[PDB]
Amino acid sequence: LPPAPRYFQGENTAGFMRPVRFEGDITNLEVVGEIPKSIEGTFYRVMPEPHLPSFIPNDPWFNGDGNISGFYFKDGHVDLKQRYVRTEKFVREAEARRSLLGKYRNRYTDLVEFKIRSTANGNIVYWRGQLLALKEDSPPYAMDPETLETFGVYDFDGQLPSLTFTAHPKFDPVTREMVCFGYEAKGDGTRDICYYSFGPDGKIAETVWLVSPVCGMIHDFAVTENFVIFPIIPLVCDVERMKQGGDHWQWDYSIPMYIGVLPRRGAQGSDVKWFEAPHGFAGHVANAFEDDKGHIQLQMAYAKDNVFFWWPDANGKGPRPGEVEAHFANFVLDYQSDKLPLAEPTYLVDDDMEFPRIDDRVATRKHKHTFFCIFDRKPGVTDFEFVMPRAGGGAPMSNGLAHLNHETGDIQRYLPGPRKLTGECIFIPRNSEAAEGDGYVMVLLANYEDMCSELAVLDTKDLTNEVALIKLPVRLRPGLHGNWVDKSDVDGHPAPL
Amino acid sequence: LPPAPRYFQGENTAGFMRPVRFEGDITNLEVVGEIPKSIEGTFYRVMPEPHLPSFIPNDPWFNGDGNISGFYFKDGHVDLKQRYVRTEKFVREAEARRSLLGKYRNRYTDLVEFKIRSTANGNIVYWRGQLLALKEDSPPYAMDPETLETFGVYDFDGQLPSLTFTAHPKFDPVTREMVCFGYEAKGDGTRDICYYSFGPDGKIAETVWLVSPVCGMIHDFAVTENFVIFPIIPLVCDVERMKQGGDHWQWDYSIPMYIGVLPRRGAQGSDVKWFEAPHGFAGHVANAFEDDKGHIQLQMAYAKDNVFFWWPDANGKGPRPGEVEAHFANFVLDYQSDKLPLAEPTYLVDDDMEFPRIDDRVATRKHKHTFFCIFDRKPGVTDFEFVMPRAGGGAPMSNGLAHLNHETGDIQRYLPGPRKLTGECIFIPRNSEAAEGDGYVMVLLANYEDMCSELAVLDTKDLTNEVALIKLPVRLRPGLHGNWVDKSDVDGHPAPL
Ligand SMILES: [Cl-]
Ligand SMILES: [Cl-]
Ligand SMILES: [Cl-]
Ligand SMILES: [Cl-]
Ligand SMILES: [Cl-]
Ligand SMILES: [Cl-]
Ligand SMILES: [Fe+2]
Ligand SMILES: [Fe+2]
Repeated sequence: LPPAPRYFQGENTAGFMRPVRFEGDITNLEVVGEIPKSIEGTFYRVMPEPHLPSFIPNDPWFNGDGNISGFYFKDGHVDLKQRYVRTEKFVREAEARRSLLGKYRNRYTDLVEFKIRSTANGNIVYWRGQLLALKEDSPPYAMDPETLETFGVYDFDGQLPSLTFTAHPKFDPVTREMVCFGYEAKGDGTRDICYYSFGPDGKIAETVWLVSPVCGMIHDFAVTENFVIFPIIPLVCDVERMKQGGDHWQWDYSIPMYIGVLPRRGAQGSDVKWFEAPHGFAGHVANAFEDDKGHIQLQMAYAKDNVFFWWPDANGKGPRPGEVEAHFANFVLDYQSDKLPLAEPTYLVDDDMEFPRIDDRVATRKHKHTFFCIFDRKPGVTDFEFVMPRAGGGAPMSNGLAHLNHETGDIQRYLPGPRKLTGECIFIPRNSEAAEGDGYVMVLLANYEDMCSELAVLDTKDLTNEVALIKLPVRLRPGLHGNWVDKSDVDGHPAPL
Repeated sequence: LPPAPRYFQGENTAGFMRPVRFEGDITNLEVVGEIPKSIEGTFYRVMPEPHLPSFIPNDPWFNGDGNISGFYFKDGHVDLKQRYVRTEKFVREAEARRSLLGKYRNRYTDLVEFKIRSTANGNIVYWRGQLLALKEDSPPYAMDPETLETFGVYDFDGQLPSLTFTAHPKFDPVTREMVCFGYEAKGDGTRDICYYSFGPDGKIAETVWLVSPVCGMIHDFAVTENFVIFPIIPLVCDVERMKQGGDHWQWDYSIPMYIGVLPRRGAQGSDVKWFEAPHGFAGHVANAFEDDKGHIQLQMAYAKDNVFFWWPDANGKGPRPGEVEAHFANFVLDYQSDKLPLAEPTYLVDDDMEFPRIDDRVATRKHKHTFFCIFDRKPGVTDFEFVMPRAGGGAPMSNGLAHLNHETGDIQRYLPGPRKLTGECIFIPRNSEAAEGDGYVMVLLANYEDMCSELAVLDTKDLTNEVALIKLPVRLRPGLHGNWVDKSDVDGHPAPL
């Protein structure tokens, strides 16, 4: 077989990106300042973290084994529990004590035949007493919220109609439904999208099969009262390329950013309208809602070139690292309209941004608060001379959070410091009676001075000030998505406003 | 109550001495070089590591909660398992989420009444299918060698005659006995020493009660074929001082270094002879044996002043940090002699040394190989300018290992590098047929450049060369004693030569 390296090599596993690969507990974490005693619940986050050195050189960040962190908060005390998802990949590679799964989303490069290729490293969400560890090429993996034990691959009591489950399901605060989909829903290179939803009782509600114009990456989607929206990243899959050992994804400069709109209830596949936004990269969705006119307001990160530059076009054409900026875009869509081309979006701020969060109590409805990561290149904000040599590569950089008030237009910016970078933030309602976007923000910091991770707790009253700084004595590798599960929420999700 | 700090403060918990307090697993550790495939067994080590910040300012290193590391070796692969001993202290402080036990060995400063005050941080040894986590003020805590689960306080099936069990029991390679003792054997300030042994079947053999001339610290002891030897450190205990909030230990410049010799079998308390070595500090025993003349050769680290300077005499008189050197001393004792004063010892090498190990296959018999820690102050060996600001305080420093051949007088010195310090080494016989001191040496390194720990594997054929360097992505806080449990040894201890 291809030889298995016995230590990590390359930029993707250097400095702060070096895997730690620890599982277990650190209770009673060190705290500078004071954690508000009223905060009770768990911050779950997932990071890609290769358990074994890959036989694939410069294996992308997105292909690392999912490791779940839980920060358990009560009476101003916090404990860390950390455990890898027991994917088929993790278990078989652990047994063999060497890497067996090959290139990102290319089964033809695997050293053994996998049934499930999930790294379960995309997202970690709460649904009906379980954690779901999500990866958009696979079904979810169900886990115990208390122990982080893996129960196994989850098929919703045999109801799961799709081979694939999105990393970005939406939770309706009114209906208590989990609104889902999968792309490549019938296997590698298929244009089949399965749109499906589950009621709070766990019974499947919607199941609509539709066809994508191209086999494009649909990473995120949006849900309104009456519509579901599928923005397609112009990364396109050719299974014949994959069979020769090629990349799953290849940029296509010749296609628009397709935005499919489907009626949310009682629709057929043919009811989908594929609107055509100006060519660009579909980033993460903040939220979507229908205004008084009944028009969809789609608010999402949007770039004008390939953010995933490591997957260029057929002739290897694409941007360089740190060249492409994503901006907080508003797209207006009308399902009634027969005009497929969409106008350029309006931009809500000028910041290079990503990883937008709202108060999920107004998810699928009009929101007036967004929290998002920013990358400010303004001199001095990040000491690049100090950070970059310690940073490694393969992961996006954010050197602050921003809070946008959509009513007033006021922006607050949290800057952790010149030698610190942030992950995706979570929002915690102050209590069940709290106004929209009123409460606490938590965000994991990479401290490049200490080569340690920190968990910052902010009050939305003043986002510039750390109320508490939780000091971890180890590195948590830069990760992807995380979620708050409040103790006062019986189904793990907050009550509607 | 005295307020509980929510983060660690002071030199004893700064830099590399900052508690990590992690429990769990890191499997398939990164390896530079090659671990010999024939090595099969576990390296167990214990470190003091406070689980919660103390309410006692500048709490000594020796008062930290015992955390057990296990390095499990097979076919050139190694896994780390890490778990705290579930002492009464650990469990009750974990329940309270704050420190409750007060000053080192002073129950009158405790915020609650403890039955057992053990931190189980002294040593971790194998006996009859269990680990024993040792602390000289308490009985052992029994643990699972595989899972590091704590079974609880161990009383040897109700046979334990003493309130105290030494951190330095001796394993006779011929008789397969565990030879033990406890000082302060009837509680705080008592001059009672209980000498006791267990046969390989777990039945108690010897139990002799004797009286110490003073209530002095007997940290280590020595066992020969026919004698047991108790060197007393001139640190003396006054319970009346303790009741006023004073130190358990206070140096006494007016007494010799007492060395008690007792017949190993069938003795009474009154059979002990208290010989009087020149005033000095009794360091760790390498080994003792009877020569052809029947005289005891006692080989141990020996200093001329108080190594534990933080416990000075009644008027606060004592040395400064890094001032006192310990030297590899040979004391000659004759149980038959009526002359109590002993001559100054002969010195086997000139090195400032401690933590001596032998091939334990010749324990209690003539040995011709010793491995020990050294601290070379020769300029350039340690980059003090770089290390000291990152080092913290409270723990002894060693910047190399030495192998002494007692026959030839040849010394090999392992220097890990200018920005690395060592812990206590272990010796592993190459195989069951290997000559004395022939095989492998392992030692945990503190790497002050990476602020990470490393486990170095050396061949005794050439101690200057690292055969393998196991790269931990976390710090293991400087610790005390560790032991090898070879897979080929059913009772966990090597066969006699
Ligand atoms: Cl890798
Ligand atoms: Cl599991
Ligand atoms: Cl992160
Ligand atoms: Cl402390
Ligand atoms: Cl336990
Ligand atoms: Cl150590
Ligand atoms: Fe995502
Ligand atoms: Fe010791």
